[PDB]
Amino acid sequence: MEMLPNQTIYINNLNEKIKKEELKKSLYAIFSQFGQILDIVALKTLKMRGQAFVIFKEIGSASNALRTMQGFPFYDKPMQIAYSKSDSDIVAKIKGTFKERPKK
Repeated sequence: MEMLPNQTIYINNLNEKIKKEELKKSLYAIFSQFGQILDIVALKTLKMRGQAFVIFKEIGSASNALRTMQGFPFYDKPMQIAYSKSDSDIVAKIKGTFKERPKK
């Protein structure tokens, strides 16, 4: 398994205690050392406490950050990361579950 370049990466095993602000600072503190971030998206709601997205300078820099930080103990949990546009948001869009009701 090897990732493919995309300007955005998706993170899905953050320690859920981490606030949006703490995620933002920790990404700026460490993940920018591995490619320079351009933008960050997480939320204080539980649905984005273990999960985040982050947009990088260039697709190669995004790839470098992703692969280097994959499995890294960024907190008391090893990170799990993928490149965007091959991640749960697009999977939910093609399933419809992004916006469809579970039943009518």
